[PDB]
Amino acid sequence: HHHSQDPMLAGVSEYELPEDPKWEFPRDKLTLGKPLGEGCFGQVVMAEAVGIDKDKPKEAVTVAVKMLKDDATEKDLSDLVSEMEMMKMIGKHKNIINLLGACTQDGPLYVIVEYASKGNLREYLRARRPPGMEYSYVPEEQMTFKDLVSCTYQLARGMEYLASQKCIHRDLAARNVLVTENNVMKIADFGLARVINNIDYYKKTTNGRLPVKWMAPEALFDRVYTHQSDVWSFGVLMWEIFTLGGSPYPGIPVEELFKLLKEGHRMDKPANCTNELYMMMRDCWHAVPSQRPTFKQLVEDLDRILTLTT
Ligand SMILES: *CCC(=O)N1CC[C@H](n2nc(C#Cc3cc(OC)cc(OC)c3)c3c(N)ncnc32)C1
Repeated sequence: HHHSQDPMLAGVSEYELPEDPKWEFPRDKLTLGKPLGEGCFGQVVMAEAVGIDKDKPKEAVTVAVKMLKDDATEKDLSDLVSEMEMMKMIGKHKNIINLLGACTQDGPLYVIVEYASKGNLREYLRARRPPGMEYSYVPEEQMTFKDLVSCTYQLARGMEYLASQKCIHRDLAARNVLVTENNVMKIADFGLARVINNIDYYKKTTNGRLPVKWMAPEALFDRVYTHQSDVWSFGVLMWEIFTLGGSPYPGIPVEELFKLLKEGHRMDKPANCTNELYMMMRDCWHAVPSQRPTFKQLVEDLDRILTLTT
């Protein structure tokens, strides 16, 4: 209840955006809270939004608010506005992080999206590992095989939707998946139409990730990003899930990786994986993009296995 809720006027604010009343959320009903992790494009913070849910208009809801740093550039603003406008176009699905609203007027740009209490899939899985795997300080919340299949099936449904809405993710991985209070799998950073300079697929990111380990060959060499290149990434995502937060091509330097994939070597079958499920992973990792399965096929396959295990 500080000066984040206090309106900004004409003659102080640095930029003016256009308002869409359908999407606009009033600043005085938004209460900014604890910041959610460092890194990625801009800042994300927890907040309480009163009446953001039209199914409970008098009830305050916990939301995540994406915003710009105080040293952000004209392009950083443009890139955030484009991400917002693309999420409006792509529309809503259960298994993606959804645009709830925006504060575009009377101060800095806030983009309000669904809050996921259980955090990202990697940290969610690692925490819910059984005894016998690397863990550090709930037994009821421990994962079963059915839960790993269910989790995979949900993310396939999500990607089927994004793909049907002409959306190419380009960075599908466990770190860009979030898990809600009711264990719903939601895909994140899917709106990013961002162009990047200063590329380095050898140097590790802030939290030690090498995003090249999720990239399809044609995405690396030719910078060709399609729905089929997303399917390769979904393959590596499947590995992450069935290793319960396993780091792909573990201990393999980036140089060796390119040579390894060229020679036709892929990652080994995880312990918790079935032969049927591993053949799905290996189908995703076909060198030829057109020989990979579509997300429509992955959903139908995973729906079949999920009804069987149950
Ligand atoms: C950006 C820093 C980061 O990666 N975090 C991971 C965990 C934590 N965290 N981030 C989000 C988010 C988000 C988000 C924002 C936008 O802005 C338009 C779009 C989007 O999908 C397209 C996703 C978190 C949420 N929602 N809940 C909990 N932790 C979150 C920081």
